[PDB]
Amino acid sequence: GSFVEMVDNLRGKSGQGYYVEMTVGSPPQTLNILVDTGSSNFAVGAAPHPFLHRYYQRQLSSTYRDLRKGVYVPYTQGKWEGELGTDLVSIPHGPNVTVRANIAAITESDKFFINGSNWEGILGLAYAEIARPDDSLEPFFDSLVKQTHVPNLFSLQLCGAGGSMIIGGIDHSLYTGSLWYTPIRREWYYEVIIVRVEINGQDLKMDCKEYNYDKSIVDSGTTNLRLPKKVFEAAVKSIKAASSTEKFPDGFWLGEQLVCWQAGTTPWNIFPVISLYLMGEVTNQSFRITILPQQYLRPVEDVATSQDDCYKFAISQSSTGTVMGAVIMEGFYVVFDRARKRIGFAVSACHVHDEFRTAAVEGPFVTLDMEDCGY
Ligand SMILES: C[C@]1(c2cccc(-c3cccnc3)c2)NC(N)=C(c2ccccc2)N1
Repeated sequence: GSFVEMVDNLRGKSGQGYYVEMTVGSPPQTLNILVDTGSSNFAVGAAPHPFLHRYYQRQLSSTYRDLRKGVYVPYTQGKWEGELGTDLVSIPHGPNVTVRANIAAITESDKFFINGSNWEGILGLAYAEIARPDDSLEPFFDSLVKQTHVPNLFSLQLCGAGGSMIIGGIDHSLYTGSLWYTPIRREWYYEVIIVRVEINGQDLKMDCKEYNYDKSIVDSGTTNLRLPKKVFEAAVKSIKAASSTEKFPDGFWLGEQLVCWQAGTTPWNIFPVISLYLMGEVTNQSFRITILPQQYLRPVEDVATSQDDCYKFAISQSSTGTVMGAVIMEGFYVVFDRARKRIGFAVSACHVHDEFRTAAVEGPFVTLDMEDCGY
């Protein structure tokens, strides 16, 4: 099971995340699992629920071992309660291996499972520092590297309208041009540093620590580009100014309401490009990733609205720092090089573009009067 067989192993409908097929237990029970770089638990629905098509049945697995420890994970609004154990885990369209890993068997949940997402669990790919109940609960990826010869690296190619998760290597057929690396600041979330933000090449002209208040992360489990209050307001002001030929409700800018245009007439040209400059591997060198409106204006698939093309503004205000979500990752080949504590970005085969503009990864960029951009 090489990278060739790993290509196109991801699915997922707009705004509901990307999932990979996995097996838990012996005989293997097949489930769809959300690929999440923003969390560190492997947590699977293990009891019936209105939104679950299937769930993990521990009584049917002869390899299951109960850890006699509970886990309670509350979020902003949603939450899940579970029971810890271990069992045999495999990724049928990933590395040709089966490992023993920690599993949080979800017995109760509230606003966690999404109606029609098609996933029954979450694969948290981030570090042990943020694992629940504590850092002593070894994440799946750490177990995989420990128990197999798989190199300490994975890559994500998320595509808009599926994609690929490549474990253990870089698949050179999934990207064009250069791979540019940003250092992983701290191993907890995939924490990175944004050194500059431009909107249609116009610098937001803020102290770069503002872009990373209190952290900046690469999160496949978050849909939007989430921005700290001060940065979000200036980005919205710039986007509204550039798109002034059309006026949208306040609701649109709050990411709550749809903006629709008759099929094939979306005025892409009126919306600006967002450039996120990421800290390079060498002092005061950086590179940028360019985000087109085809990424930040997320299409909302609905048969009832299908005579038009409708979208949600996929940029939102955050109080927990910058979040480079799925809309940001889409179109790029993102390398999570845990072995070298770095994240690589390159233009992917499924990048967004039109006749005038294209998603890009460019560098190097030099700054001479640069402070440290982190908090
Ligand atoms: C656990 C979950 C999560 C749990 C359940 C569903 C999702 C989800 C929802 C919509 C699309 N994709 C994934 C995410 N995964 C991630 N990354 C977050 C998170 C959100 C904001 C900041 C930091 C972390 N929440």
